[PDB]
Amino acid sequence: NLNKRMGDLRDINGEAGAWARIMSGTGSASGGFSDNYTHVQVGVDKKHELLDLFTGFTVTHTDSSASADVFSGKTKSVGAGLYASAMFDSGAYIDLIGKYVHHDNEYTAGLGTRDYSTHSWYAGAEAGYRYHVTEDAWIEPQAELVYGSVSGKQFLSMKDKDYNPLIGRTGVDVGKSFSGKDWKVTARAGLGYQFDLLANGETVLRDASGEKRIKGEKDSRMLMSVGLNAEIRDNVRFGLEFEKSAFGKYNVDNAVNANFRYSFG
Repeated sequence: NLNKRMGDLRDINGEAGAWARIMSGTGSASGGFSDNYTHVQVGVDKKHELLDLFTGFTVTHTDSSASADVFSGKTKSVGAGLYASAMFDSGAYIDLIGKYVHHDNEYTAGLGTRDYSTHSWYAGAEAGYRYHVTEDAWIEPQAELVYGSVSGKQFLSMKDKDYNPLIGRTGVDVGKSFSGKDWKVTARAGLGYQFDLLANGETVLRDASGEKRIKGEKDSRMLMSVGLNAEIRDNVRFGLEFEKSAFGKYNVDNAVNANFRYSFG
């Protein structure tokens, strides 16, 4: 999610950029499963013209816990990744990101509390298009597809089990702005649908990793979100979002996301 990882990127003056995100959240699936997590991230990039092509590196850290009827667990996770965000002046945008995540990994509880480690590769694409009804108000249909190569664990003892999540999203966001000569603030809200297909699949164990959160390999949610894009003078932007989902086998019950962007050059 480009807006959630980063912000509003439109018409940033200044070729350099640094940023930082925090996402806290909580969700729940079946068999008494529920999780909570705090995800902290940071990144740096260089904006190009031609066409606003932001391109950078990012590092992530995720403290995560989870509990079912069969276990409690915890997972500390660390990640890195490259991104390219194309903000067209026509209103269209494309966002490409590729990241690696390393989870290590506590599960309890046969017998034993079990310390172990897993990882994943993820490649993401997002395309969208902001159409302005008025200068104050716009509508933005969005689509994003994420494909991954997780090597996690299956089931006593834990043999490894590799699988390929495919997660798809389509939705629309609408926003209206308010502005001085310094400050800009865009209230926004969105609806959408999200699906994931966990290829191979049914036998992957559910831990505190945030990976498989479900029984089986298919799930579908309705996405609801509401948030702000703040804009202060020429360098500093920040943007908050609150999310929630419904009708899924797994469901986000709460989630907060803040961005913060110091843009310079």
